[PDB]
Amino acid sequence: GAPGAPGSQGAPGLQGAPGAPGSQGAPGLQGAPGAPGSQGAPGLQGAPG
Amino acid sequence: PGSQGAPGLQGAPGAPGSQGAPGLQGAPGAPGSQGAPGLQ
Repeated sequence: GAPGAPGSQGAPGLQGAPGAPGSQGAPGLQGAPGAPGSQGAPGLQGAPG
Repeated sequence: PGSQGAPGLQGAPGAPGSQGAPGLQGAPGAPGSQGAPGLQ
């Protein structure tokens, strides 16, 4: 007997390349800034006195 | 007369002492520095 330690099965499985990816809260496009200014009442008359 | 004590028939271990299981690689190549292409 002793069939060369009769055949044993190979190793299947491991259905994944160990990358374990996955990204958290990624970046977001900057809000094009609203240039600061000041409301006002530009008219025509400023001090007619 | 029938065979003079075969010493382990020169050796028992067949498949035992061969490939055991597929590998996982030193590391699946680590992706470079990705993320935010900040612009605009």
